[PDB]
Amino acid sequence: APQQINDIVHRTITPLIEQQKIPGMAVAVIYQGKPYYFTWGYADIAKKQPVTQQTLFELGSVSKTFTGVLGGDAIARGEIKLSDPTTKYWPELTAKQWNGITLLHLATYTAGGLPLQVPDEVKSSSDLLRFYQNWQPAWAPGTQRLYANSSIGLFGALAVKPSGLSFEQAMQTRVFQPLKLNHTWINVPPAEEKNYAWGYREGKAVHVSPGALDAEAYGVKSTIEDMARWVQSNLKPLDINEKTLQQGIQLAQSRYWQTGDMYQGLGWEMLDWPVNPDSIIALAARPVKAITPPTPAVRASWVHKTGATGGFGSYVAFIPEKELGIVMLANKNYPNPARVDAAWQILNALQ
Repeated sequence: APQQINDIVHRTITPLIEQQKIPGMAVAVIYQGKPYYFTWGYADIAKKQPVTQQTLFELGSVSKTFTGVLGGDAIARGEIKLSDPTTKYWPELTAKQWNGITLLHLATYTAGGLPLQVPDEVKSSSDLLRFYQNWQPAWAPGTQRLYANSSIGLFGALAVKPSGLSFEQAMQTRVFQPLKLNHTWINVPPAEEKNYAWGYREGKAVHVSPGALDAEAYGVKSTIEDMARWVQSNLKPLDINEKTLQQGIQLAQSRYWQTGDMYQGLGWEMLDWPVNPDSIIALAARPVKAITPPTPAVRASWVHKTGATGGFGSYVAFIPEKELGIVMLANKNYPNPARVDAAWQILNALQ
């Protein structure tokens, strides 16, 4: 890499790894559109396997960016509309609280307090229906944001219904394959296990457990190379040949709601750039202001998403107007502020 990139990345990341006791980490910097890769430490401590550019990490909630884009693609295809009632795609959802809750609300965590987690006890399709039928909103739709797997997770599941495909099949065919993300998986195949890092939680090697709506909310695994390509694709959607996918990416970066300095997209979250680094809790309820109509993707944005599983911590941030971005994948779930601080140090130095 150019020495400037080499130096700021190493001088930022090495101390981070030391301070947070991160076993293994991969970083990609996208600079003037080109990717530069860095790796440290161990994918598997016990087996002494190093992190490489082919190592798979659990993205955790960074998966929601894929879900948002897949949903965007389904909108572009005319298969769904964000203004559609949820009940249009799940008629069995007959309980009265669902009147007025749209796909937009599900996608953007504004349905009225859907909970962060789908309970472990919810497994079958019948269990899932029961759960949503019994849920009692605390708030009217479109008034408060509460970040929630059960919200965007349901959005993802419903968004693919008209397609006839499973969520996984839709994601593969419509998102992963066209973008050549050939080492990105909802379910890691046996052939790829050699490259699947272990996560570390309290010193124990762990992988994400199966759960309802896992694929949709937190279940993607990917390499640093594929994630760099994901950032490139989101930085420059116009280079994407597939029309509805190009559109879907644009829709996911539209600004639907504002809370403080942040704007909610589909999966992605955005702030105006330049962004006060200080501007970038188990449950955090915030009133939202509707952006009527949503602002199309603003190039002068800090666009980002954090993600965690029990054993992994991921972060992606990019600035379209600067053709600049970063992916940080680690096999420990370390504090979000440390992720953002490191990303900002690096991108600020390069912009």
